[PDB]
Amino acid sequence: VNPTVFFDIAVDGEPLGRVSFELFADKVPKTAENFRALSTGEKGFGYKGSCFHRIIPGFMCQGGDFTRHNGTGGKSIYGEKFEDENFILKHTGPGILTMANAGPNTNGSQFFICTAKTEWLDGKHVVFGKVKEGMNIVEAMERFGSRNGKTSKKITIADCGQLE
Repeated sequence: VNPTVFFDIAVDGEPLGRVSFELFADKVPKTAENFRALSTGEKGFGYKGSCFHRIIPGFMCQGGDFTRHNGTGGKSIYGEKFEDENFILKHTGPGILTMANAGPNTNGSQFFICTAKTEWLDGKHVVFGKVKEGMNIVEAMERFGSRNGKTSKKITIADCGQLE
């Protein structure tokens, strides 16, 4: 059975709730493992305390830059940006988790939670998971975004980890 991980989301320090995600380890094991391990913190670094630095309504919430917190950072557990594993899965609707990148084969630790069907990403971003519970929280987050992705409040991952 695919692994499930969670983020506890806070806004300006106040709890919003828990979002959980299924990671598609059966289709993209390398990409799923990277996100999984960054969520547990088992390698000694990861997503806990990091923020969503760009939110674009009708498109996505972007996070994962736990090193510079502004989209210029992030790193994978593999010690280098890593290759696009495959494009088996498509961007079929809201709740899809897909990798952010700076072009082919530049995956690090940044990701999008898609808040719509984002078919314009197909074949360029690796889909590796989906929201399981907590979609209404993602909808609430989207409301703090604006043009170009500027957020009006600090949205953070207060805690994160792996469920049974």
